[PDB]
Amino acid sequence: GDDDEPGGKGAMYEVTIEQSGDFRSFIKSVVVVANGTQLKDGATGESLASPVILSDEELAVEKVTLSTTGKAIEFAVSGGVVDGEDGVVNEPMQWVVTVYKNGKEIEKKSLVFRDGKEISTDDLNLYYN
Repeated sequence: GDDDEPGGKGAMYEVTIEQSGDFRSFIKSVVVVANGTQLKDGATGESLASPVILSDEELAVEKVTLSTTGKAIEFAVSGGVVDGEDGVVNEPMQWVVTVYKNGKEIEKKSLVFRDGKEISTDDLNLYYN
């Protein structure tokens, strides 16, 4: 008589992505979903079954403000890309990537290049379960 289930407990989050400049010119993959509860679309607050992982085809949107209805289980935040045919590019991209927890700001990343600035990096990977 010592009766508990001590494992894991999923948690609320919100995430907020911003693309503008030349963004629909680079092949990337929006993970945002939950592996338990539904997701909620920043456009109208429609609510959506699970999981749903996007791809380059589904990346033609500027900015998006997604949040969980109940509790997530698995989530990730990875900016990574792939080299899809030619594309040339010229003008910059700005990526602003903020992840929030249940009531606070924990992860906050901004990308902006245009071939002509020395920085030792170009990408991010993060995982939350």
